[PDB]
Amino acid sequence: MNPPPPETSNPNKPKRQTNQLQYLLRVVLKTLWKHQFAWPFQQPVDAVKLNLPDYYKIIKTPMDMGTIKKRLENNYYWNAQECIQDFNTMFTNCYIYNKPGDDIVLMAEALEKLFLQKINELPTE
Ligand SMILES: CCn1c(=O)cc(SCC(=O)N2CC[NH+](C3CCCCC3)CC2)c2ccccc21
Ligand code: NA
Ligand code: NA
Repeated sequence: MNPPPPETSNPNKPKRQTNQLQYLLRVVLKTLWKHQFAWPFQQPVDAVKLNLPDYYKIIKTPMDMGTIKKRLENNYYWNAQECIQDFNTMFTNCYIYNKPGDDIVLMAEALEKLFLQKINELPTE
C-alpha cells in the first residue's frame, strides 16, 4: 500500500514569493524535469506498481520532483532553502533505499550534480 502523498498546499503555513523560489521553479526544476533521467523522480514512488513493497517501510519522509513542482506552483514555500531541502530529501531517499551502482542511483547522481550546478548561483532578493 502507498501512503498519502506529501501535501502540496497548507493554508496555515506561511508563504511568500521570492526571486530565488521563482528561479527554482522557472530555471532549476524545469531544467531537471527535461533531463533524460528525470522520469523516476517526477511523481511519488508507487510501491505497488513498481513492486517495491518495502519502500515506505524504509523511507519515512518521501519526496519527489512532482511534489516539489506543485509546491512551487502553489506558492507553498517560505524561502528557497525549504525547497532545496525537499530536493536533498528526494536524493537522499534514493541513496538510502538503493545501492551504489544501481541504475536508479546513477540517475539520481546525474540529477544531483546538475542540481548543484544550477543552485550554485541564485538571484538576489
Ligand atoms: C527514486 C525512486 N525509485 C527508487 O528508489 C527505486 C526504483 S527501482 C528499485 C528496484 O528496482 N529494486 C529495489 C528493491 N528490490 C527488492 C524489492 C522487493 C523487496 C526487496 C528489495 C527490487 C529491485 C525506482 C524505480 C522507478 C521509479 C522510482 C524508483
Ligand atoms: Na542504500
Ligand atoms: Na544558477
